[PDB]
Amino acid sequence: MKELVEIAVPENLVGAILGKGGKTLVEYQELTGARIQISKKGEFLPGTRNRRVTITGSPAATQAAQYLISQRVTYEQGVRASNPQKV
RNA sequence: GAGGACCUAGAUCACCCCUC
Repeated sequence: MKELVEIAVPENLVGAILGKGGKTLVEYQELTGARIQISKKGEFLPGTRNRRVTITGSPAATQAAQYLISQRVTYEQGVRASNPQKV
């Protein structure tokens, strides 16, 4: 556990942790007490289309935050790998 | 808070910044 954790979340997947108007992101912050900061649009890790997600706070809060987010991204991937994409 | 900027083939953009 550290006070600042970073994850790289594919761009087409980042909106899942942001949510409508950012209401999900805000939710995870209220629930964990940690601050989640996502890179600005168009800003990705070099040589990729992954947005940088920066989590900060107490070690316990940054770890819960990092876990719920990754869990959230992993949940999404599954649903997207099982179900048909609406268009 | 609300406009805006910044990116958008689809798969959510808060925070920061600007204006009030």
